[PDB]
Amino acid sequence: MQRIALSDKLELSRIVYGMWRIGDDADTSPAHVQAKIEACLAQGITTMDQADIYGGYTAEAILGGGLKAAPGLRDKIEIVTKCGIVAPAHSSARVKHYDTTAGHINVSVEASLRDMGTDHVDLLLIHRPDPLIDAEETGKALDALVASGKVKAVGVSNFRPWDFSLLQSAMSNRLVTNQIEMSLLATDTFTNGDLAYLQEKRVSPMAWSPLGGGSLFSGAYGGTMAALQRIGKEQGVDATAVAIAWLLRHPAKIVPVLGTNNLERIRTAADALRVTMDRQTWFELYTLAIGKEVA
Amino acid sequence: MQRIALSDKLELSRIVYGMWRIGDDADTSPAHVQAKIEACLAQGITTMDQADIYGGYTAEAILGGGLKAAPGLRDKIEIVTKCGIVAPAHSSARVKHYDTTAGHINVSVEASLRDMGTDHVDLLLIHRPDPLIDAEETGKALDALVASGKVKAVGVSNFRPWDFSLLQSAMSNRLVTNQIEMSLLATDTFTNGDLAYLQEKRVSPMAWSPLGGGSLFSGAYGGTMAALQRIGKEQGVDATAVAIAWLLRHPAKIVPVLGTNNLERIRTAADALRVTMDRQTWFELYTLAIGKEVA
Amino acid sequence: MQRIALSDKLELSRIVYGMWRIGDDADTSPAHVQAKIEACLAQGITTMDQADIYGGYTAEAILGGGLKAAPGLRDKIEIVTKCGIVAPAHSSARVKHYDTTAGHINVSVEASLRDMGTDHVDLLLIHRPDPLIDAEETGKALDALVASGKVKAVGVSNFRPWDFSLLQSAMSNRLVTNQIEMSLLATDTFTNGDLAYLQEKRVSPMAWSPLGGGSLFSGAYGGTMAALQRIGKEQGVDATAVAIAWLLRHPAKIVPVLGTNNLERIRTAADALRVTMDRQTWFELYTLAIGKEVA
Ligand SMILES: NC(=O)c1ccc[n+]([C@@H]2O[C@H](COP(=O)([O-])OP(=O)(O)OC[C@H]3O[C@@H](n4cnc5c(N)ncnc54)[C@H](OP(=O)(O)O)[C@@H]3O)[C@@H](O)[C@H]2O)c1
Ligand SMILES: NC(=O)c1ccc[n+]([C@@H]2O[C@H](COP(=O)([O-])OP(=O)(O)OC[C@H]3O[C@@H](n4cnc5c(N)ncnc54)[C@H](OP(=O)(O)O)[C@@H]3O)[C@@H](O)[C@H]2O)c1
Ligand SMILES: NC(=O)c1ccc[n+]([C@@H]2O[C@H](COP(=O)([O-])OP(=O)(O)OC[C@H]3O[C@@H](n4cnc5c(N)ncnc54)[C@H](OP(=O)(O)O)[C@@H]3O)[C@@H](O)[C@H]2O)c1
Ligand SMILES: OC[C@H]1O[C@H](O)[C@H](O)[C@@H](O)[C@@H]1O
Ligand SMILES: OC[C@H]1O[C@H](O)[C@H](O)[C@@H](O)[C@@H]1O
Ligand SMILES: OC[C@H]1O[C@H](O)[C@H](O)[C@@H](O)[C@@H]1O
Repeated sequence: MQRIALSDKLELSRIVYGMWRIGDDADTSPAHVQAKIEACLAQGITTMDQADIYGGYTAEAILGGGLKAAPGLRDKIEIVTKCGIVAPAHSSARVKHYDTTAGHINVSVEASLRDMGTDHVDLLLIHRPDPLIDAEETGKALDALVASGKVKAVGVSNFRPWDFSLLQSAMSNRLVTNQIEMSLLATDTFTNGDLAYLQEKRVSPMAWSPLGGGSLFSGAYGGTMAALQRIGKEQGVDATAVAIAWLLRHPAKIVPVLGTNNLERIRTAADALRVTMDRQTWFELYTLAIGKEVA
Repeated sequence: MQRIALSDKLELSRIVYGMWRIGDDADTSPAHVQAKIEACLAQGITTMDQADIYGGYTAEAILGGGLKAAPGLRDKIEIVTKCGIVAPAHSSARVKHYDTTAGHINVSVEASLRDMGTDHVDLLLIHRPDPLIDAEETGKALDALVASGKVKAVGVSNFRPWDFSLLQSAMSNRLVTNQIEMSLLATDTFTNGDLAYLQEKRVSPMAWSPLGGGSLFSGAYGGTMAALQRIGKEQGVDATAVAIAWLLRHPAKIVPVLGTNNLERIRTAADALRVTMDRQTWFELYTLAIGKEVA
Repeated sequence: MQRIALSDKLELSRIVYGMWRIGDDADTSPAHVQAKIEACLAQGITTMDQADIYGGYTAEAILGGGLKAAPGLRDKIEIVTKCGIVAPAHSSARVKHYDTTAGHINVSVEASLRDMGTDHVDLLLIHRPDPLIDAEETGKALDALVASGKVKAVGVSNFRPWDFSLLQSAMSNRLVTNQIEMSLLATDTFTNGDLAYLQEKRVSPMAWSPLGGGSLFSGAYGGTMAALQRIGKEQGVDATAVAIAWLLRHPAKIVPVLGTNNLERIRTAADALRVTMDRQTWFELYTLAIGKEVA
């Protein structure tokens, strides 16, 4: 497994394991959480991606059950968490909203640390761009969390370039990533300036839903799937390995986040690194994704 | 009333009074113009927003009738004017166009000064971005007007960030505002990079048509109006105060421009400053405005 | 004829002659190529615009037949060429794709030099923005070609501002142009930030298909054509001269590229420089092009 240094304080595995769906698994037992993590570690996948809101605010506690029952396991992994979304779940918020206040960020990180049973997270992301953001307040709160040692590095998620620029303008610490949807189903960022911006700044994006959240396999993408299967058969891997290799081929050093809860699929997650993806093949798949010839 | 320093040379009232419609009032008498201004001053609203083209090129002369008949009144107010649009009104322009030439800017400011009976305006805006702009010519003309003392400060109106960047690149003086449409009916700037750009540069926007030009009240925005009325009743103000408070809550320090010609509505214009607008309420109203949950 | 210095190493004619269609002329004889070039030179049009892919990879060899048979002719002209597109033409590429690799750029320039019978080109453009670009690799290859003397200057074509920014960030040499579609049929760049970006950087765009590739004359643009004909009759030139004068009027110093293969039309190509295009006329034509009044 390739590692990727996002800063002097943060190195991730090139492929990251996502826990959005950890609570969707009918088994949330400590042993089952440990089994998923151990299956990732066996392939050099060490980075786990979380958020405060995941699993109706239970997904970090479910991970915490695994970690708390396995001394030394947390020290083998990087934890990414997020804050900024407030989701209705009598004491529930009356409307889904964003909260990027220093107080909410601090409260979200303290709950994350208690739920996962650790004194630090590796990376904290602002989960969504906030139309009501006070960049000075949010920037100062993120810097203070890095200073405290509770957070090793900070970044953002779903930010447009102007959102990234505004928050970075109010901060000492460099924002080390933007976690954005990227896949053979979600290609707009390759042309619309969102990826160019990060590539120019030498910032690796993290790609969420790199298999479309399972939509790639739905039967709606028969031409893309036919090509992924043919390339997979040629190189002795599955269609998923080729779809992830498509992202890894980009010179912007995309960090894909896989979301499977299936231990058989976790076991082959690193096959993507075995794929040879030449420029012509990348454009074959891109052409199938955009449904027309390049201009 | 809060004041807002746009520069070392220009301080506005946080709420501005707009005179787009001053000529739509069947009464354009000096006494009636003075009554509107005095009703603004009574609430600490001191800034009046004008343009050369308003009232088929008569609105600044209508204001001038008020000022010329009331010695000392002009020295209690800030005057914002605009130039750059040439509107058909035999000697009329054959097509609506933009004119950002040094000669037209100078001619527009001299007519503004003669019509309003003053030797200076507080703020001059380029009224619309001009696809034919020569930024070097326009920039040099704006700088020269600041140097002359005829214009205390310069800004723009309806400019995209790239338009703002291009003209600022050709100027010594800082552009102190961008006057743009912002309201619960016109929310695109909060997400599309137009507001982020100004927030990053620490430039206050001026919001035009903050009640949609009256459209908010039309009966087409029943869900937004139901929420504004409920919040108004809770806090002892009208729906308009809450709609303006929604803009004032933003950390970018938006300066709303109200357009009513109704002396009863001018009298309560400052009620917006009495409203408590918490983050959850701001998102309640935003969610009603965009017609769906935030992402 | 006005000249335009793009750098200390590159001066073009203000109007450029394009050879996209040189192979569409049933006569590709050296004499006929020389006749087109001589007709351009007679009007001070010295810049010829080419690409590797033009004429199914034959257009530069067709020009080469003219040059190779006329000693001293190449030294009277500037040659613009392009690389980066790989077009299917058994050994053909299986999919249209982009190739901005150092190896492909070098191979494309060497074939261009052999086909045209010269040791240098005046300007090399990356033909299209490449979603798979490695800006560091492409930038270093472009810089190396300028250093070698094989290429006097480098620029891009069809790049968005973010594409231009990313490649320029990886290069020592300044990119001297962006060759983009601009015409009375293609006006988006005047408002969408693409032209503002280049105007702010003092980079002249080159306008391709300035007559819509002949579409202006199709009968679909009757209102625009009626106005161009009336202005042409007033000033003793044809509609084409007025349509090109419309581009030349812009303060961003647009360099139009004409594509006619008709020797009678080449002979009047410079009539565009005789047209007086005042601001009101520019907006008359712009208003016809966008199909509505300016805002
Ligand atoms: N920042 C954000 O806003 C944001 C938004 C979304 C997600 N994320 C992060 O990104 C991670 C990945 O996103 P994602 O969960 O959508 O991941 P994904 O890898 O795109 O999709 C995973 C889903 O696809 C299914 N799947 C995988 N392989 C399959 C196959 N061969 N056939 C059929 N179905 C298959 C999985 O089901 P099985 O479990 O049955 O294999 C699971 O439901 C999340 O876990 C989270 O960490 C962040
Ligand atoms: N830079 C630009 O391009 C630009 C464009 C537009 C305007 N502006 C500036 O912005 C200012 C404000 O814009 P605006 O005039 O559209 O202002 P606004 O405050 O959004 O709307 C004012 C209009 O709404 C009506 N109204 C107010 N309260 C109402 C209520 N409770 N019920 C029903 N109708 C109500 C007013 O009628 P009554 O008089 O009967 O109260 C008036 O017609 C202008 O005056 C001008 O200074 C600039
Ligand atoms: N960078 C890029 O991606 C890109 C894309 C397109 C083109 N280009 C460059 O731009 C150049 C110009 O583009 P273009 O060739 O589309 O040029 P253009 O000048 O817009 O159109 C030329 C076409 O219009 C026809 N035409 C000219 N005058 C006419 C008239 N009075 N009535 C009817 N038809 C008339 C010509 O036919 P006749 O020969 O019969 O006069 C020819 O087919 C190209 O040659 C190439 O160098 C670059
Ligand atoms: O340059 C002229 C045109 O040549 C080819 O048709 C290319 O595919 C196209 O992208 C280019 O714009
Ligand atoms: O991160 C996964 C997703 O979690 C929730 O569904 C959030 O509303 C959404 O904005 C986010 O993208
Ligand atoms: O400023 C108010 C409005 O006045 C005129 O209607 C102008 O055409 C318009 O562009 C402007 O926005």
